[PDB]
Amino acid sequence: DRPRFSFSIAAREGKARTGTIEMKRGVIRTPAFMPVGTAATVKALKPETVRATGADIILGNTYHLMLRPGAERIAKLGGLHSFMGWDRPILTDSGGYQVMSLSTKQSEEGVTFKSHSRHMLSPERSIEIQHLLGSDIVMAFDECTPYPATPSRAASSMERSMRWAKRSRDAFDSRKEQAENAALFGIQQGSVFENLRQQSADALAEIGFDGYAVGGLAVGEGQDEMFRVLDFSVPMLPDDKPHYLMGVGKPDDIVGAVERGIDMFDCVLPTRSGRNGQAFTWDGPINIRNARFSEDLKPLDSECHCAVCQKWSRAYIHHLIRAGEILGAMLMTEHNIAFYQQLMQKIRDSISEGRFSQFAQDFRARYFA
Amino acid sequence: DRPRFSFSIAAREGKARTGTIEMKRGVIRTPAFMPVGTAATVKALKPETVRATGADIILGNTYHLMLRPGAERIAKLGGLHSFMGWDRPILTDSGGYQVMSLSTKQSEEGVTFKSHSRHMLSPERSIEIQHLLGSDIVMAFDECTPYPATPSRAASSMERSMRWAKRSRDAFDSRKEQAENAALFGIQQGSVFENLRQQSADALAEIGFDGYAVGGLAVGEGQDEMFRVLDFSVPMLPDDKPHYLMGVGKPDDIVGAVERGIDMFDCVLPTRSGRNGQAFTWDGPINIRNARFSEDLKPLDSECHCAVCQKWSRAYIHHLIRAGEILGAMLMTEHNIAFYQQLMQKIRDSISEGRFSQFAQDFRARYFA
Ligand SMILES: [Cl-]
Ligand SMILES: [Cl-]
Ligand SMILES: [Zn+2]
Ligand SMILES: [Zn+2]
Repeated sequence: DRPRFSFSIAAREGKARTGTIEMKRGVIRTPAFMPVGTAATVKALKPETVRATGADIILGNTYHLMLRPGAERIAKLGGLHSFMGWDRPILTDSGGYQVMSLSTKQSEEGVTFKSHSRHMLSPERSIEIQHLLGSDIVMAFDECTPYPATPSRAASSMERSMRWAKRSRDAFDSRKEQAENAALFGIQQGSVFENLRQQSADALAEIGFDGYAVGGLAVGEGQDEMFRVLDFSVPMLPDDKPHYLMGVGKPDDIVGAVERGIDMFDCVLPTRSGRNGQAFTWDGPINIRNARFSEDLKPLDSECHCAVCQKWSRAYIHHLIRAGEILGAMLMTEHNIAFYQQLMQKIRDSISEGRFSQFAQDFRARYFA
Repeated sequence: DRPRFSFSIAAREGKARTGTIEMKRGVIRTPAFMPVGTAATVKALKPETVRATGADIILGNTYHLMLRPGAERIAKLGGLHSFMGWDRPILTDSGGYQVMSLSTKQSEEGVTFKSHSRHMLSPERSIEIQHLLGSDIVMAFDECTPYPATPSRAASSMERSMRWAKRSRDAFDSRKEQAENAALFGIQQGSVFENLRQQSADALAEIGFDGYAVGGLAVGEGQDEMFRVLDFSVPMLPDDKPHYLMGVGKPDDIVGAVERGIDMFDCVLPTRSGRNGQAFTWDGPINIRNARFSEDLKPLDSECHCAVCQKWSRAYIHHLIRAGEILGAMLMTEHNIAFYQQLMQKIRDSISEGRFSQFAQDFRARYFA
C-alpha cells in the first residue's frame, strides 16, 4: 500500500522538475494542476468527468465548506470524499485567504467574521475543519498579505503567518489519525521582498512541512513581478519537497512558474471563465459567444483530445452559451479542464525528455501569435 | 435497413398496447416517454446520458429553434441530429402551441408573431422548418384550443386545424426527401366535446397520417376531465397507428393514459421540476430542498437503477440544489428522466405479461400512500 506521503523527482531541466507524490488515496503526477471544487463540486462536472480529463487531485475550499454544508455535517456524512464522490487526493485550502476576500476582526488568535451568522477561524480550528473534511493535503492557516504592501506591513503579516504555521503544525501533529494519514504544507509569505521571503522560508523549514506553498502572489502584481519574486523565492524552499503556487493561473503563468521550480497549481480560471464563454486553445483563448463562431463547425481546439472536441462544434457551444443552457457550461468546463491537463502532460513529458525549454518557447510562440 | 416507418403491436391488455415503431434512425419502444429538448438540448444532460437513461427518441421544439439558432442555420450546419449530437429519432412539435403560449395575429393563412423581431408560421412554413431541422416525426401545424372553450369556439378552432392538417399533409408529401425519410402525425382537436373529437378523428383519418396525437389536453382541465375525454377520444383514432398524448405528464397521468390507449408521451416535468428540486420516487415525489434531507444518506429512490442513485446521497443533492450548483441540476435531471424511463419499462413489461392492470393498481397504492 502507498505511503502517507512520498515525493520523488524523476527528471529535471534547469529549475523545472517532474515526478510523483504518492499518498494513500492515489498518485499525483507533477507538475500538477488541481481543478477547484469550491462547494464540494468542481462546477458543472461529475467527479468521473474530472478524472477523465486527467486530474489526479482536486482542491476544496475550507471557508465555503465550513459555512455550507458545514464541516461537522460533512464528517457525520462520512467525509468530503464520500460526500462528493471523489475518492482520490483532495488538497484543502485553510480559509485564510477566502475569509479576508469574501467575509471581519483579525487578531493574534485568528479571524472572526460574518458569513456572506458569526464564525471563527484560528490555526487550530482550520486544521480541525480540514480534518473533519478528511483532507489529504492540509494547508497551514496563514494571512495573504494584500498587494501592494509596505515593507513594515508585509513583515508583520509574514511574522504572524509564521507563528500561525507553528500552531498549525502542532495542531496537525496532535491529531494522530490526521498526522498518520494526511500531509501538511506550509505557506511562504513576505510580499515581493526578498529578505522577508528568505525569513519566511527559513521559519517554515525549521518547523518542517511535507510541502511548501508560495503564498501572497497572483494578488494584482502582474506576471513580470510574479516571475521576479519566484526567481528568488522558490530556491529558498527545500528542494526535495513539492512547491505549490497558490491561485495560479493562466497557461503562460503555469509554464513560466514551472521554469522557476513550481510543482503544483490551482486556479478557477478554466472552470469560471469556461462558464463565461472563454475557451482555451493552443492558439490562445477564444470567446465562444463571439458571432464569428455561429457557423464554425470546427471543435473548440483543433488538436485537443477531450470528449467535447471529439463530438461538438464551436457553433453548437456558441448557441448553448448564448442561450444560457447548462450544457454549455458543462461542455466549456470539461474542455477547459482537459486543456489544462493536456498542458500539464506536455510539461511533464517535455521535462522528462529534456526538451522543456523548447516546449516553452514553442508554446509561447503559438499561443501569443 | 429499417423502414421509414412501421408500428407493430406486440401485446395488448384492455385498451393498453405495447410494441415498437421502427424508423431509419432507430427503434422506439412503446409506450414511450420522450424527454424534451427545447433549444437543441435536453437541459443539463449530454445526449449520451439521455440515451443511458433508456430514451429511444427525444422531442425538439420548432418554435424555439426557428428563433434561436434558426432553422436555416441548423440545416446549413448539417441538421439538428448532428448539431446536438443525438443520432436517434427526434419528434418535432409544429410550433402551433408554443407560438400562442410564448409569443400575435392569427388568420386562416397562419400566425404572425413577435419573438420574446417579427416572424411567420403557416402549415407550409412549419413543415419546412421541421424538414430543415431533419425531424424524424413531423407534427402537423394546428391550433391548441384554450380551456375552457365554448362549443362554438372549439368547433371553429378544430375546423381550422383540420384544414391546416390537410395543408400540412400536402406540404410534407410535396418534399420528396421528407416524405421518403420522415413520418407525419396529425393532431386531434375538439376540446372536451365528444362530437367535435369524432369529427376531428374522421377528418384526420380521411387525410391519413402515420400517427395520431390527442391535442388540446393538459391545458388546465384536470386529470378527471382529461381521462373522461381520453375514454371516448382514443377509440376514435385508427387502432393500428401510434397514439400520442401531447404534453402529458405526471407519472399517474401516464399510467392512466396508457390504460386508455396512449402510446407516446412528452413533458417538461422531469427536467424542469428536477432543476427546481422535485425528485420522483416510487413513494411519490419529494422536494430535495427540504431540511429533512440535509443528513439523509439514502439515494433519491430506494430501488432506482440510475447512476445518480448508485453513487450520491439525498444529502449531497440537497446541498447542491440549495447552493445553486449546476451539478445539482445535472443529477436531479438524470435521475428524474431515468425514473420516467423505468416507469415506461415497467408499463411495457407488464402489458407484455398481461399484468398491467395489477401494475397500475400497485403503482398507485404505493405512489399515493
Ligand atoms: Cl469555478
Ligand atoms: Cl425542461
Ligand atoms: Zn477539447
Ligand atoms: Zn435514480
